[PDB]
Amino acid sequence: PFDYILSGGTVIDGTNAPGRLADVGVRGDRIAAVGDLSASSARRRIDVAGKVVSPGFIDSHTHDDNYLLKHRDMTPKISQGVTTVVTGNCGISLAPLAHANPPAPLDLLDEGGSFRFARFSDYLEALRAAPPAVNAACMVGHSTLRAAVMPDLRREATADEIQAMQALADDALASGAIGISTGAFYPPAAHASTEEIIEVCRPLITHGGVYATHMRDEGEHIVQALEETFRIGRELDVPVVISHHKVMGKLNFGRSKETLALIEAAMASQDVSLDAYPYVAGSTMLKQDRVLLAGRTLITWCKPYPELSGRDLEEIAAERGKSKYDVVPELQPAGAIYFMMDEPDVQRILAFGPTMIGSDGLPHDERPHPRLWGTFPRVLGHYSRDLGLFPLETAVWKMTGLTAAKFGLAERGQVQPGYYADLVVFDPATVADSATFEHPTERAAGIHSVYVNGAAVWEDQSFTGQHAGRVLNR
Ligand SMILES: [Zn+2]
Ligand SMILES: [Zn+2]
Ligand SMILES: [Zn+2]
Ligand SMILES: [Zn+2]
Ligand SMILES: [Zn+2]
Ligand SMILES: [Zn+2]
Ligand SMILES: [Zn+2]
Ligand SMILES: [Zn+2]
Ligand SMILES: [Zn+2]
Ligand SMILES: [Zn+2]
Ligand SMILES: [Zn+2]
Repeated sequence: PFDYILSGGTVIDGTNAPGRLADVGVRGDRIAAVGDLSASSARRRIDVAGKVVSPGFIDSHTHDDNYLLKHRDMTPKISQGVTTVVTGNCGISLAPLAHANPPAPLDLLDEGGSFRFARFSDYLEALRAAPPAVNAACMVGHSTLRAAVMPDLRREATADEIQAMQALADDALASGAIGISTGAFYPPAAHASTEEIIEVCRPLITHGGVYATHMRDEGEHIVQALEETFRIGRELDVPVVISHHKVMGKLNFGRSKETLALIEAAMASQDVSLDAYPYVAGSTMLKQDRVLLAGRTLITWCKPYPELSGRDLEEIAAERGKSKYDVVPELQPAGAIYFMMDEPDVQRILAFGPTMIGSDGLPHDERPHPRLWGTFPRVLGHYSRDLGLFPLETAVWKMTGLTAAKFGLAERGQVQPGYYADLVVFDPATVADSATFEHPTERAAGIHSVYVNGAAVWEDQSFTGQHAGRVLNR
């Protein structure tokens, strides 16, 4: 007999096909059958009439590396329907690195002495011993490797350092990491050459993972940054994933037409993927960057002046008698939200066929960007239902089947017999993001229940206590 059947709802199976009325039966951690299951014995037959049963949402872009250890409930994500998170993005991974003062933006994962894992395998073992509520597909970050190997980061790596980093990256992949990410836009890796990146990532073709990247520039020189990314993909001969695609800065508004055309052309000759979050503001370390600081900038957290969390940088700067750009150093380390994107570009990028959905939530932030709590329902409700940017089955595919395919997560992302029972039951008419910039932690509406490996993790708007997540391998 099945453990339970979710009966009477509409199944949107993750393959980009219109929903159809069908029951979903689960036995243990697997979807046992899909269709009219009235004749199948089940210990429970749960009525979900009026709801949609879809695969669990896969968060293609997270910084949940440490949150998975400190807050196993993973409420910001499971409350949105997320069942799997991809970690270690933008060259930022929690492991391998033993340092009590890692360089920004690595501090985005730190809760104080969190960087204690000398080997990537030790990190994966900690997750397996005390599993989080969601599955974790983990990448190792090139900036973390630089911090672990290089005494001085303000220069290109020597052959010896490249070899040491490559050795760590190879060990991580062998241990279960699903790829390697970079973020040369940031200080720890700004001096890294394309050659250094390519050689450190050679283990990918051997162990079979993806190369994920926060491109070197996402504004005026985004074309050069895209070309560097495509070149790396060709030299390594592995799939590349472009993180949080956007065009930033007033002088670049509208250029998503140009960037998407370049990505589409590249996809015709090499393996390219991309993800994006559904908002017009980004968030990361507070940084002296003329473009990031050009628009409205809010502080998410601040070490030297904790009381500044939630404040407007323009006001802080004015009252300190300095420009926004000049006041930054005295406030570091800190985090911020930057309003430097345009709605038309965000919509174009989201609608572009291949674009997968990633929240880019920064879970440790005192006053976070709302994407942490509202990304997936914002795509299903606001964009699909209310704006008609894409039909619901395509919105679902963009956070399930497409993502599982690009990251190589076998037997996940689709409501198919034999696949893992990572599922979401949501109300299509009411699903919606509730989090706003003013109240960034409000729980999404319309998310009835969430299952991970067959176990309910979210029910009655609360974590069930089921730590059902698993460390995944590509
Ligand atoms: Zn915490
Ligand atoms: Zn190896
Ligand atoms: Zn080389
Ligand atoms: Zn990034
Ligand atoms: Zn090839
Ligand atoms: Zn401006
Ligand atoms: Zn004031
Ligand atoms: Zn000056
Ligand atoms: Zn990110
Ligand atoms: Zn709306
Ligand atoms: Zn538990």
